Amino acid sequence: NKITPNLAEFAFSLYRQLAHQSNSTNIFFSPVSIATAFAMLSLGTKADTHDEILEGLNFNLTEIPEAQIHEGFQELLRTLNLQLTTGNGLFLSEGLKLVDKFLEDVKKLYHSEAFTVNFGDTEEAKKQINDYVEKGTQGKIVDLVKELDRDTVFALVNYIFFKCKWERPFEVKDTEEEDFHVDQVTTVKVPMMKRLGMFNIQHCKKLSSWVLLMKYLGNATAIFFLPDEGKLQHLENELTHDIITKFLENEDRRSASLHLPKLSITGTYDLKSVLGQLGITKVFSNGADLSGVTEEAPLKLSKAVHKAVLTIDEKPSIPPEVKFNKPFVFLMIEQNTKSPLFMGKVVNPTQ
Repeated sequence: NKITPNLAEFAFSLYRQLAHQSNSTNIFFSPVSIATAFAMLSLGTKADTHDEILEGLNFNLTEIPEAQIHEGFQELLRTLNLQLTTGNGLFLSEGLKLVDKFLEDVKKLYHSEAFTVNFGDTEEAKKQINDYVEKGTQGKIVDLVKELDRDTVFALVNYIFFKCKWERPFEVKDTEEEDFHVDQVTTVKVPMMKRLGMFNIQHCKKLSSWVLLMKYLGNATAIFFLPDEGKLQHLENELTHDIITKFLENEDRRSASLHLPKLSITGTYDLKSVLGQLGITKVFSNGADLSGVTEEAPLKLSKAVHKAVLTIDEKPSIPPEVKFNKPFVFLMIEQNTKSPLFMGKVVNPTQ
């Protein structure tokens, strides 16, 4: 896909930014869902506001036409509907003369929903937004938005929930509690899945990590990066889209004793500050050019929140014993487009 190299580097730049909030916190987000949410938002923006959004998503505006950018997200969204739940909620103040052109493209191209709410009642508007998140995933995510500004007129919520089955399941009788070294001294107890068999697992000398690829029931592939002792940040700095491609084409099977933790992690992020570090600020300020959304009315994106939820469960010489019992990076790749559906780091499964 013409945007997959751009999405992959946006994913890594976003991950590197979140990893600079230090080590001991579980990172998990969907680069596809965030990039799709703001590419869709760009349809209502113009001038510098429009350019910052696409530049912040790692699109060189002097090298790729915007029609290809929105076409790139067109096919990527055409693929996603796998056991994946995703949606975008645009919440605008009641009494705003919305531009019908933007509302049609939001549903037609990105399958996103726009709502009218009374932000003059901050507590109730927050409840209305969280109910859409709660109902949209059938209770999976509750009370997403925790605060709202007093001057809010426009809020964007992007959610994604993933709990899918492996193609090759683990046997539940094997799952047992093991040690998870969060660092060299702390340790914690975690339910660990285990299986002996042939895996697409290899040890990479460049990354200094074990790399495991496992295929999903659907168009998804999970890549697990288990770093060597003291090589976690080395893993984070040497990750490129090219290395992901070299692993997805490699088809070397090999036997191992895999210990993979059963875990359920969630990620919550305020995109206003996180995407501000990538240069997307004008849309969050009073000078925003949102004339594509409402024509004769000033508008700005007061609140933008992302929430991603994951659930991992079961569903001839001496083989190596590869145990994911210490902090490790992982990456979910959409099989068709080779785009990163999810990326994150697991420092503590219990959290």
